[PDB]
Amino acid sequence: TSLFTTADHYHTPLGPDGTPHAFFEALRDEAETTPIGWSEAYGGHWVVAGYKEIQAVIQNTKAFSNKGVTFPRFETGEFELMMAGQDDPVHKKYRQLVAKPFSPEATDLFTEQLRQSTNDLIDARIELGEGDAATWLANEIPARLTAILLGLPPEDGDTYRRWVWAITHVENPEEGAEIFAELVAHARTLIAERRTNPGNDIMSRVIMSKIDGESLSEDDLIGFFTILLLGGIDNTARFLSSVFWRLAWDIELRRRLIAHPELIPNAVDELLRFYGPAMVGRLVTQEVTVGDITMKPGQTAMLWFPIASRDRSAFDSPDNIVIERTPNRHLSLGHGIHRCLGAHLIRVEARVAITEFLKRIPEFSLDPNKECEWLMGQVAGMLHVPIIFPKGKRLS
Ligand code: HEM
Ligand SMILES: CC1(C)O[C@]2(C)CC[C@H]1CC2
Ligand SMILES: [Cl-]
Repeated sequence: TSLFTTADHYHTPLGPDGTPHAFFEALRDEAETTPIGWSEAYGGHWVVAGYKEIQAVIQNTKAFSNKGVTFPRFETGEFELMMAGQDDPVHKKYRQLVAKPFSPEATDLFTEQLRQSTNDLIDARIELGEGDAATWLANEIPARLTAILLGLPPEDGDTYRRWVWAITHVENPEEGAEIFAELVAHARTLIAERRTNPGNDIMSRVIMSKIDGESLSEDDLIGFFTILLLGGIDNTARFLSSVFWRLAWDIELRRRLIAHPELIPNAVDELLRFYGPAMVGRLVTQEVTVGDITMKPGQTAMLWFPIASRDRSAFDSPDNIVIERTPNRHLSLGHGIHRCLGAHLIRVEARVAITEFLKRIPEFSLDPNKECEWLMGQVAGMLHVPIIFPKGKRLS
């Protein structure tokens, strides 16, 4: 019996703690023998689980194309995910347009405003003694950030969340496509406004940009809007919700972060290794051999980062959250030419969120009368994390 045969990142067995980690640990064990295996799911595809096998695949851009970055393909109609869905040379030119606003110096500019935002969100319920850390905090922090990056109203998070649900999780394709079509309609109006009244945001930036002398098509612009919205509302919210869930029951990890705030950035990196939401696919475009296995053009390889992140040949004690772990070269943010554009920004965001939360609410736990829930998929993590805590005071 192999766990690869029915491996499916949208349908991962959950264990008693509520997470797929027991399943990930079992798959990791098997990957020591078979680091790449065939899955029967989605009509058949390769599941790449070993650390060095994922490295080999992801560096080999000649045989493995980012046209398969989402598998099954995300619902973005006729639009492509910019950067993430392209290969070089096209990929490099698009990414170059937004490197500056994602650079560490550019994104550090938001730290103090992320800190205020986190404290304001906390104020909303600190007096209540209860709340869903996902919906109340983890979702809202990146949504509000992302709205400001894109020059959108920050109070319309429920609209952006609905768009992201359509792209990734609605299963009736009619609803899926239709709601993505609503994103497109909003995106066009914003582009038209920024065209005439340009601002500081990243959208105005790409709208005014040029490649080889020429403006970006409206479709290219919509692709930029789309992938940026996905990074914030989806990946970051799921990551933070898993972190909040962990901090809720893991009283040992929590007291250490409270006592050693200087360890929080390194801890954020270890939490990324352990709770990294993401997997990505690659479309095989050339016959290629990786380890014992020969892949053919047209096949897809799914890079199961959470398994590689637990590889005993790449990490000592991989099943433990070791907050002082260095160098910690996990694959949660990718590697090589497609390496996460928002890497530094999420590190700031997580450091701020954790810092402020533990500062305001040092004592809290999972609500024993409400359920947690894990969202499965290409972006995976806690979706509901009901917590209780002693009633406290607003800063406002
Ligand atoms: C915890 C949060 C996040 C995680 C785990 C994550 C994960 C990843 C991964 C694994 C990749 C590599 C894709 C590949 O190899 O095909 C990637 C790329 C990318 N990410 Fe992130 N991401 C996060 C947040 C964000 C945010 C906040 C943004 C921007 C607002 C963002 C924007 C991008 C873009 C544009 C790419 C494509 C880069 C390229 O193709 O060169 N991500 N991300
Ligand atoms: C799943 C993953 C990693 O997140 C986004 C935002 C970046 C790359 C891919 C697809 C979209
Ligand atoms: Cl290690």
